[PDB]
Amino acid sequence: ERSLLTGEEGWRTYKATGPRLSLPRLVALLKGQGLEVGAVAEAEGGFYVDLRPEARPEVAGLRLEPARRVEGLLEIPSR
Ligand SMILES: [Cl-]
Repeated sequence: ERSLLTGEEGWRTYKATGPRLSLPRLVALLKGQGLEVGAVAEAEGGFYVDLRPEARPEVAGLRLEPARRVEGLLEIPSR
């Protein structure tokens, strides 16, 4: 399983979108849920973030979906 942001083996790229959502706020929440977080990048309509293929994330109030595609990034991905 490989990352769409970095090409890394061992990742699934999710997109994240929510009200009053930013990237640091995204990451804090994810860690707040016990998830291990890889590369992140903000995109034109939201955020991309790598989660473990095994991870089954459930943040209250946020919508988290695996990406089919990566489009309209706003920044280069990094950790
Ligand atoms: Cl499942």
